[PDB]
Amino acid sequence: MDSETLPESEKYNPGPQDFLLKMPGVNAKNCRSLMHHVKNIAELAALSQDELTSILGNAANAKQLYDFIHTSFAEVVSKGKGKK
Amino acid sequence: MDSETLPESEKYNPGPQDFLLKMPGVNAKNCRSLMHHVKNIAELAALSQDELTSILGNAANAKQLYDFIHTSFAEVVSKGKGKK
Repeated sequence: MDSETLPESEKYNPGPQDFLLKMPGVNAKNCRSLMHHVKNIAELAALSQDELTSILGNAANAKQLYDFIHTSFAEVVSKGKGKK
Repeated sequence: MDSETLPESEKYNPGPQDFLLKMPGVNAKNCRSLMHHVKNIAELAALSQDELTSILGNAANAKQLYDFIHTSFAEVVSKGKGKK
């Protein structure tokens, strides 16, 4: 919401914006609110689940997203050697 | 790397794996390398371009990816920061 994030021409680049909308836990409603509360990927992944719950307004979306952010490429690949 | 990372099913869950591969600056060679240096999205977005150049071995890929990680959804659109 700073001078750099406020788009004059207002195109909305379908790279990073769309990048959100394809993530589990994201809808356009909470994407736009997100978009105002986060910079991009870095800060999005830096945000806690609780922050996402505040932005998205649902712990469902927040958990889905937060979990997707933390799910290692080689995590779910295992079935549960260390049973949690 | 530990027993943690060792895939039982060796499925390689496509979701986050492919999530990398679609990012500008990511190729399978540097993705696999990344995959060994990065947990998931959070660590990727936490890593600096220095780290990316080390992992990917290319400054080109590192710069492309670093840019993508740190460019707000509307930042490319914002003519206040860049462009003419």
